[PDB]
Amino acid sequence: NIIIGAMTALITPFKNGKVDEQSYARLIKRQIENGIDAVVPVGTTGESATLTHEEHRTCIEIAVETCKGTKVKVLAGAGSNATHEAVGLAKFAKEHGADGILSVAPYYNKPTQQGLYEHYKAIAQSVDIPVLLYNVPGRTGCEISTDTIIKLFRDCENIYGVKEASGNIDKCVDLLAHEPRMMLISGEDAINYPILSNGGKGVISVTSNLLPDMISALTHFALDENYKEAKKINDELYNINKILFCESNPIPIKTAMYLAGLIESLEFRLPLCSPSKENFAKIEEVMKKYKIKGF
Amino acid sequence: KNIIIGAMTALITPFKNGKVDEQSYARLIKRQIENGIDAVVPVGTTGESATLTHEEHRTCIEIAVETCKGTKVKVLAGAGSNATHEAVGLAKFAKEHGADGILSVAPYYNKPTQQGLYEHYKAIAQSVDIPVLLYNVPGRTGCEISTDTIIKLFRDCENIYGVKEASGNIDKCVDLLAHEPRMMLISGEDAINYPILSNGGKGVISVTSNLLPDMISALTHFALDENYKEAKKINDELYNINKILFCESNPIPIKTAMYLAGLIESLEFRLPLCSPSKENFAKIEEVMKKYKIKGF
Amino acid sequence: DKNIIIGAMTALITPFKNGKVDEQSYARLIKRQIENGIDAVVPVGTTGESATLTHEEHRTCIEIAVETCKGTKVKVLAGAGSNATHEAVGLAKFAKEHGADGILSVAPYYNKPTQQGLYEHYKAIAQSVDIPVLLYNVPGRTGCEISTDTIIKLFRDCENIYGVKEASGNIDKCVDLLAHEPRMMLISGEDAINYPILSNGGKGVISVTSNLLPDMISALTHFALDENYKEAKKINDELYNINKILFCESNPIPIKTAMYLAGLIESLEFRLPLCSPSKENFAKIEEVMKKYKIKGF
Amino acid sequence: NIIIGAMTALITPFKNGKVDEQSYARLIKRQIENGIDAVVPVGTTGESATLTHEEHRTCIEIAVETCKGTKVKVLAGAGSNATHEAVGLAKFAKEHGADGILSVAPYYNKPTQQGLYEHYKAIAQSVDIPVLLYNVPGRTGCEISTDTIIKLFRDCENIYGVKEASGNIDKCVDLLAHEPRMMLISGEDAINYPILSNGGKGVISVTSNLLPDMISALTHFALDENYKEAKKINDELYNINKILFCESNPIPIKTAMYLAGLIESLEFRLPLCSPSKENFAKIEEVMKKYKIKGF
Ligand SMILES: [Cl-]
Ligand SMILES: [Cl-]
Repeated sequence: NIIIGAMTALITPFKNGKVDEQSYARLIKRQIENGIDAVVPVGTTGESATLTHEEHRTCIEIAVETCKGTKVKVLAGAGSNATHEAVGLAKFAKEHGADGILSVAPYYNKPTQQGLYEHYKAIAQSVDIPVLLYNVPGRTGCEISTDTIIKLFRDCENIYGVKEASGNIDKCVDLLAHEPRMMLISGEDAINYPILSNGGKGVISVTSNLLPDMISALTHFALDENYKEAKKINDELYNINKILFCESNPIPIKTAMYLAGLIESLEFRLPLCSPSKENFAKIEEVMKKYKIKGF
Repeated sequence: KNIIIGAMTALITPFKNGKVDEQSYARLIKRQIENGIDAVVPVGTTGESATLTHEEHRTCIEIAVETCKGTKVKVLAGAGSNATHEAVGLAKFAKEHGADGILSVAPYYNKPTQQGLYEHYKAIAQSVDIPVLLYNVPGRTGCEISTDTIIKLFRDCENIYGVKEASGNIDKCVDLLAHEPRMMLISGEDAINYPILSNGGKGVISVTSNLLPDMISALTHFALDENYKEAKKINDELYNINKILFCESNPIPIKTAMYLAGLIESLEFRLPLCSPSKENFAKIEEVMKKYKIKGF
Repeated sequence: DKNIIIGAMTALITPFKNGKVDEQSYARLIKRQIENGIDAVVPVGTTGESATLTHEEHRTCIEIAVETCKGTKVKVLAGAGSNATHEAVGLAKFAKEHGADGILSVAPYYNKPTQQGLYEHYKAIAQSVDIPVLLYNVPGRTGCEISTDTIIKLFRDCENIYGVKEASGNIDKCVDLLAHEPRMMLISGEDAINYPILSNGGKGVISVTSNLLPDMISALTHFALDENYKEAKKINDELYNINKILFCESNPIPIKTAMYLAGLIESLEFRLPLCSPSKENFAKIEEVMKKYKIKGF
Repeated sequence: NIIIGAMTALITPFKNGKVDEQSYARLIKRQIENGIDAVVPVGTTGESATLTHEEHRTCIEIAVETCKGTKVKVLAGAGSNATHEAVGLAKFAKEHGADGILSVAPYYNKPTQQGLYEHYKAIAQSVDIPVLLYNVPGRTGCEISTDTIIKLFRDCENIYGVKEASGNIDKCVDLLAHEPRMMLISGEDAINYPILSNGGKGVISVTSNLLPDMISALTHFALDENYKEAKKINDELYNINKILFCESNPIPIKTAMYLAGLIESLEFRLPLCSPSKENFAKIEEVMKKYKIKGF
C-alpha cells in the first residue's frame, strides 16, 4: 500500500489573515485536472509551522473531500519534533480521511539515529495507513541516515519510502542499491529527473503548484522509462526550479502564484514575508518564459 | 537598556515517570543560585522545550521565579517559536508569570529571511516591556541572524539588549562588538566561553554549569574582572567536559551526567530524545571522574 | 564540431618499484585496460600521483601510454595541469609533443583563482595547443569551484575545450550544465555516481574503479551510451560498495592497495606524503575486493 | 629557538612580469622600521605557487640581506605537496640564510594524518632551524588534526608551533589547553586578538603589508597583556581585515598597496588577476578610514 507518482506540496493561500478555503479547494481541483496523482496538504510549502491545529484539520479535510471520487490521493502533512504530538497528528490525519502521511524528521532538537528510529516507529504503529519519511537536513538540522531509513522501511510495514530533499545523489544511489523495494520520492524539483531515472517512483513538488501539467508529464514519462522526454522537460524547468528557491520556499512559489493571478492576496504569516523587491523582479522575469495553465 | 548578564544556566528539565519532577527542579535551581549563578533559563533547548506542554512551560517558569525571589538572580525565560504569533504569546506569557526577561530563539525549520527575522523579533519586542535576548544557533534552526540584523534589532528596539551566540564563529563575535560595542554578547557555547568573554562578551548561558556551576561562575566573573589568566585557566580545564557534553545532542549528555552524579533521580527524556549509546554513557562517566562536582 | 575524447576511461595508477616508475608494469597495465574494452587512458592524473612525479617521469608515463595504445582505437588523455598558468601551458605542450590525443587539466589548486582568473588560465592553455582540453573540477581537492557559467564560456570561446570532468557530487550542477549547453561532454569523475551522470546525458567516465574492474566500468558506460539504462544502473548498484571503499582513505591509496592485493602490481609503494593504509583499512580493502570478479592479464 | 611576535606574509611585487627587487627590498625596510619582528618571503601572500626556484632564491636573499644588522628574522616559505620537494626547499631555505621555515600542509593530494606526520618529520629532520606548521584547510583540502600537530610538536625538537588559518577558535583552545608550550600563530587577521588573548604568541599577517605599525602595536600590546589596547586596534582593523579577503588573497592586498602608492603597478601572475571593478571600489573606500604609513 503506497502513495507515489506526481505529487504537489500545496501552498496555503491567505486572505485577511485567514485561510482562503474556497481558493484552497479551487487550487486542488486545478491540480487534479492536470494529471497530478496526489496532493500534500500542510507540508513546508503549506506553511505548516504557522497554521493552528484547526487550520491543519480544515486543509486536510478540504483536500480529502475535494479528491473524493477521483483517483487522486491525499498524503497529509503530519509531523512534529515532539513524538507525542507527531503521533497525535498522524492519528488525526487518518481520522480525517487521509490516504497516508508525510512525516518530517524532527527539527531543531536534533535527535540521535536511535531517537529518530523510535520516533517514526511510534508514529507508524499508531496508524494503519502508509507513512512516508521526509529528510531535509538543511531545515531540520539533522539527517535520517541511509541505515535508519532502511531499518524503518524493513521493520514497519506501513513505512514505504522517503521524500529526499538533501541535494545528494550519492545517497539516492546508496538507498536504492541496498533497498530497491522502497519508494524514493524527489523533494527537490531541479533534480526530479535524476532521482527518477535511478529508480525513484515519484515527486513531491513545489513547481507543480504553478506548472502541474509539466511536472505531471515529466514524472509519468520517467515512470514509463521514456527518459528522453522526461529529461527534456526537466531541462526546460531548470530555471523556474531554481528561481523558486531564490528565497526560502514557499515565499517564491506564493509570489509566483500571485503574479499568475492564481491566488488573490500575497499574504504570509510571520516570520515568513514578501520577497525582497530584487527577488520579486527575478521571479517575474523567469515566469515570462513559461506557459501557465489557469482554471 | 535593562540587561540580564553574567554567569547564567540553561536549566535541564528532570522527568520522573514521564512527568516533570517539580521538587527536583526547584532543588537544582537553588543549587545554581548558591553557586554564584546570576540568572537561570527555564525551558530552553537544554530544558527540552520542544516536548513540554504549555502547562509544564508555565510550571517551570513559576518554580524558577519563586525559587529566585528575594535573591537577585534573574529568570531569563525560554520563549521562542518559529511562528511569530506563538512567539509573541509565549513572551507575554513569560512576563505574566514573573520572568525578568526572555530568551527567544531564531525561528527553526521554516528558514525566514533577514527581513522576516527582523519583523519576527520586532513583534516580540513590542509585546512586552522586559529585556529580550536574541538567540542564534544555525546548526539547530537552519538559519542565521546576520550581524547586520542583530545590530539593527538592538538599535531599533529598546528592550532588545544583545544576543546569545552558538555558532562557533569568533569572527562574527568580533564583527558584532566592533560595530556595536554597547550590546551584550552572550556565549552559548561552553568550550569557547573565555574567548567570547575576553573579546568583551558580558556573560554565558551555559550547559556545563548544570553540573559545575561554581567553575562556570568563577570563569565568568574572573573574566568580567579582567583577570584573564584565571578565566583562561578554568576554560582550559573545562575543555574536556565541555566537549564530552556534546558527544550526542544536548541535553542528552548533560542529563546523563547529572544522573551519574546523583543530582537527578531518573534518566528520562521525551521522544524523539533518548538515552545515549552505552559507549557514550561510559565516556561521560569517565570524563566526569576528573572534576570536583559540587553537591546540594 | 569540436574534437573529443569520451567513453569509458581509466585514471591510471603509477606503479613504483624501489621508488622508481615501473615502466614494464605500467605498459602491461595499459594493455589490460585495452583488452577489457576501455576507450581511453589517463596517465599521470591524481590517481597516478601526479603531484610527486618529476617532469621527466611525467614525460615517460605519457610516452608509454601513447606507444602502448598505438594500433588500437584507445586514446590517451594525458594529465597536464598546474596551479601556475605558465607551468600548465608548458605541460600541455609536452603532452602534445609526446603524442597525447588530448589533455586533462585540473583547476588551479591552493591559490584559489577567481572565476575571471580561471577563465584566463584555461584560455591561455587552450590557445597554446591544438588538441582537445577536458576541464577538471574537483573542489574538495583544489579549494575552488569552476562555475557553470565559466565552463560554458570556455567551451564557447575556445575551440579545443570540449567538456569537463566533474568530481563535486553535485547532480544539480550537471543538470545546469547540459540544460544550457547540450553540446558539452560531461564526464563523471566520481565512480559511485557514474550512472546518474550518464543518464542525464554525460558521455563518459574517468574512473578509479576501472583500474581493478575495467570490464565492469566499460560495460556500464557502453550500456548507458547505448541507452540501456536498466543494465547500466544494475552494474552501478553492484559497484557501489567497491566504489565507496576505494575512498576509505584518499585516492589512490586504496586502489593501489587493491591492485597489489590482486597481484596486478609487484610492490605496494607510495611517494610521501602518501603512504600505506592502516592495517584495518587494509583488511577492509581485501574484504571488498574478494567480492568481485577481477580480470587477470 | 623560536620565531614569534608580529610577522608579515610579504607580497611579491612584479614589474613588467618580473620580480621587482628594488620594490621588494624597499617594502621589507618599511616593515622593519615599523616594528615588525619577522618577515615571511614567498608564502601564499607572496604568490609562492607561480614563482620559479630562482625567484624563490632571489626573494629569500633580499629578505635576509635587508634584515641584516637588525634582530628581525626571516621565516621563509618552504613547503610542497611532495615530500621530496618540501625537504629540498627546506634545505634550500637554510642554505640561503633563512632563520626558520613556514611549511604548508600538502595541498590537493589529501594525505592521511599518518602521511602528514611523516611529511613534516622528514622536513624537520633535514634542517636544524625552526619549523612552523601551516594549516589552511580551505586552500589545501586537508586538515592537520590537533593530535597530529601536538605529536609533531612533541616528537620533533625544531617544530615549534603552527600557523592556523581555519576560522576555528575551538581548535585554538584545544591546541593550547593540551599543549601550552607550542607557539600558536594567527594566520587570520580578523581574529588576531582572540587568538593572542588565548595564548597565541604572534601573527603572520596579510594586513601588516599595508598597516605594519598597527599590526605590530596590536601584537605587542597583547604580548604585554594589555588586552584593552590590543582589542581596540583589532576592532578598528576589522573592516580592512575583511575587505582584504573580498576576493582571494593576495588579490585585495596588492590592490590596496597599489592604491596606497606602495607598489607602482597592479600586477599578478596568472591564474591570479585584478579584482572586479566593484571590489576594487570597495577596497578603495574602506582604505579611506585608515592612516597608511609611507616609506
Ligand atoms: Cl513541503
Ligand atoms: Cl584522476
